[PDB]
Amino acid sequence: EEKEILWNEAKAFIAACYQELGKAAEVKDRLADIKSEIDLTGSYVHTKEELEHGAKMAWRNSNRCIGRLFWNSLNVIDRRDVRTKEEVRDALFHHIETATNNGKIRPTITIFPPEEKGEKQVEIWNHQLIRYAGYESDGERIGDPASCSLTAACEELGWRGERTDFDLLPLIFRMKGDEQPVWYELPRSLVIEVPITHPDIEAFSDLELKWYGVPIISDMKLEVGGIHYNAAPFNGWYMGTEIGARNLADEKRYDKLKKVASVIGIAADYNTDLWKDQALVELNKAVLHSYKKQGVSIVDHHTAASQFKRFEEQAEEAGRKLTGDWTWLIPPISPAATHIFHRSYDNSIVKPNYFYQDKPYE
Amino acid sequence: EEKEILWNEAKAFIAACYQELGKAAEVKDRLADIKSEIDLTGSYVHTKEELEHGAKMAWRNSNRCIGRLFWNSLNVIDRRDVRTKEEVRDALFHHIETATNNGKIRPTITIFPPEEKGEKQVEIWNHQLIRYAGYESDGERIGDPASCSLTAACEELGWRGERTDFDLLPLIFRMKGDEQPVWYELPRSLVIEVPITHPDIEAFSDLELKWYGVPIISDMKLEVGGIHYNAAPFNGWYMGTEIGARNLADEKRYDKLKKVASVIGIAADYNTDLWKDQALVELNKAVLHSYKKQGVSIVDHHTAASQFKRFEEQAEEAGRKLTGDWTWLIPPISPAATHIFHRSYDNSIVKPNYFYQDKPYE
Ligand code: HEM
Ligand code: HEM
Ligand SMILES: CCN(CCc1cccc(F)c1)Cc1cccc(NC(=N)c2cccs2)c1
Ligand SMILES: CCN(CCc1cccc(F)c1)Cc1cccc(NC(=N)c2cccs2)c1
Ligand SMILES: C[C@H](O)[C@H](O)[C@H]1CNc2nc(N)[nH]c(=O)c2N1
Ligand SMILES: C[C@H](O)[C@H](O)[C@H]1CNc2nc(N)[nH]c(=O)c2N1
Ligand SMILES: [Cl-]
Ligand SMILES: [Cl-]
Repeated sequence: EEKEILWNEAKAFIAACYQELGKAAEVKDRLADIKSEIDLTGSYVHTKEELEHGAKMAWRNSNRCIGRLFWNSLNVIDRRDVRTKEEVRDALFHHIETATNNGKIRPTITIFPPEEKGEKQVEIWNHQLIRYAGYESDGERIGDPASCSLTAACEELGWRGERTDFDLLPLIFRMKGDEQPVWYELPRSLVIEVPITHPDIEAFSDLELKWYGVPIISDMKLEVGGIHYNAAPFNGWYMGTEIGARNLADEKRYDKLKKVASVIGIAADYNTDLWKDQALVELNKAVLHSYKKQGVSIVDHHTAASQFKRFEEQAEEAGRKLTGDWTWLIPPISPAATHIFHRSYDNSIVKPNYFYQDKPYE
Repeated sequence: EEKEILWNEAKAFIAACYQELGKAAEVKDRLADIKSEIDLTGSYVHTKEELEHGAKMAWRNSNRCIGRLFWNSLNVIDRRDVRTKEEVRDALFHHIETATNNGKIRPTITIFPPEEKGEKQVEIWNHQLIRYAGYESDGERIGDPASCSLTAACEELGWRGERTDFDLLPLIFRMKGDEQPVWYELPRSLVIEVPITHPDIEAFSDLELKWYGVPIISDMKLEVGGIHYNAAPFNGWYMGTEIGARNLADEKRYDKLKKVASVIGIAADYNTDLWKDQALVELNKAVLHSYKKQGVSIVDHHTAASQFKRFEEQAEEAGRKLTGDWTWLIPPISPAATHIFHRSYDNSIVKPNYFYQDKPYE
């Protein structure tokens, strides 16, 4: 059943990919090559072209992603050659540097060897390559609660955080054949961070908020023609609401709205004053302002939705079915001010795609 | 098949209703009565208790409604006795007066005779009993575009609007046996309207915005134990976002955000300034402030979501399955600031319930 699922996914992916690449005549012979390679080895190896286009298709098919207009410009780095933990570390460090690009963020994915027997070659423990630690002691919370369990697992491995609200977690990953992951502190020269200030309200800096420049998701599986690349970190740039309306605002995250209300000079006493809404808007204005001022890429939710509308128009004109998850595509502030809120989307799963996988800790 | 659908719905409703009313022992004999009444007449007549509880259950089962905590206090007015158009008019006028209650809004439903052969006895054309007209001429828009087609149909019947942005549509409805609906101008003494002012920004009144106090939906079918009450207008009070974030804000409605930005003193030039978001928050603050100042009931979306959380807790403790439509329950501003955004809901249809029906015009 395994070779069979693999062969079926392979046939479908190659046909579609080669059709998109104008290589339809090559499908028959490539599929023959593949079928015998599966017969003899139990798997097959993608060409560089397939791997690159596969990763781009996978982004294009990500139902929850508002940023998909730019799917065809994904920078794909092929690291299927790595064998050692130093090589993995250096490839992750490199991804950070080249994706960051001095603030002008380049959407990039680095692809490591794929699972074999469902056996991982490289197992990345981080949720994102750059993220902040979280702690709970004396019922007192420090840092990012979403990082609590991974932070605890790193401290089990001999790492120790400074317990600021913004400790950078080390890279942490396990190699096939090793019982424990290794961890490596991030060089600070590689990590751009943005202090959050407000364009008009000077007191806003009293909150001492900041966030990191580049979100690099490192715990999803890329699936392409039946091959499972469980280790394939990827980044875009942030949409400002992700930081201003969720990471810094959620009660179960940094929970800053009451403090925001206070520095912007409004009472946080009555639901009918809409103080949370007002605090949310000023915090989100500050986030966009701060990234722009530092020369770090970011997009506001209005511009992002306009780009997404173009993606829809592009799909239609290319004759491709559009799929989407309305509940994730609407931004968490003023969603009815975007066109997204007012239409519906088919939430069917199309492959290639990025998928959740079980955490190796907790 | 018709008597069969009716009998099946009847059995289910009576059992459930009598169980809730502590009258389980009466179900067997009531169902016998019903079965022969259906045999002999093709239908059956609800007792006053069934009709009242049926309407309350229908509200409780409305997946899209955030205001359901208060389902058991619905005021049910039984007007199954009406036979004449004057009687219908006077019952609609009465509903407006008693629901409005001098500003302290009472959730009320008036129930007219139900369909017989699928033949309507009373056919109400209005979407709400109180709503504003809409016009399009010279490509120039006046009033509420959502009312354009009904406005055109009323003007076909000899009504003429003044073409202000807030013309009250007449009541318009058709009686069984009549080829055309009749229309009746609303007495202005019955209609509370609220001028929109802002608690801090004096210039806000320059926009000359207002809205009506009481939303009274008059075009949905109430279905209870297989009986189709196509004419059964009902009201609650407004949640402020319905007015401030949609009716007055949508581009296809009153489209006021640019004007709002202007009177609150912000530029409406750059997406990254989040001027639409900021305008939305100030407009919504003004709406809540204005209703409160006039002594007309209204609820903000934070309080409404807290009430809805109680409805969920109440369902669970009563052992009732909860159903809901996440896409409609989230408010259109700051939805991630409510608990609703962060959980999921079963969108199954349970009866009794309120349903859309085809418009008799257009
Ligand atoms: C270029 C700028 C990009 C922007 C502005 C953007 C925007 C977003 C946003 C706002 C989300 C929702 C995240 C959340 O609420 O937690 C998202 C989800 C997602 N994006 Fe994108 N994205 C971009 C690029 C990319 C790239 C390069 C990929 C992969 C190649 C990608 C794949 C995804 C996936 C898989 C999700 C869903 C994550 C999940 O289900 O948890 N995106 N995107
Ligand atoms: C008491 C105060 C109430 C509040 C604050 C409230 C709130 C709301 C809101 C905000 C909506 C969404 C409307 C839209 O976006 O167009 C809604 C939908 C709805 N409500 Fe309520 N509601 C209340 C009372 C009632 C009552 C008394 C009934 C009937 C007995 C009712 C039945 C419904 C139904 C059927 C819908 C869905 C309409 C549709 O699908 O188009 N509600 N409610
Ligand atoms: C933690 C919140 N987001 C994912 C939600 C999640 C993740 C892991 C486990 C969960 F249960 C839920 C993170 C995320 C995912 C995808 C995109 C983004 N935002 C971005 N702009 C990008 C990150 C990488 C490419 S684009 C954030
Ligand atoms: C026109 C927008 N709303 C319904 C959407 C709709 C209506 C008719 C046809 C459509 F295609 C779509 C109106 C509505 C419906 C239900 C409740 C409310 N708001 C209220 N607070 C109440 C009105 C009546 C009881 S509560 C508004
Ligand atoms: C239950 C609900 O679907 C869930 O909490 C979602 C809602 N939509 C979302 N949308 C985005 N973009 N990100 C999120 O974390 C969530 N949370
Ligand atoms: C397509 C989408 O589901 C639709 O436009 C909805 C979204 N959620 C909504 N929710 C409410 N309460 N009211 C609405 O009119 C809408 N519009
Ligand atoms: Cl994030
Ligand atoms: Cl309305």
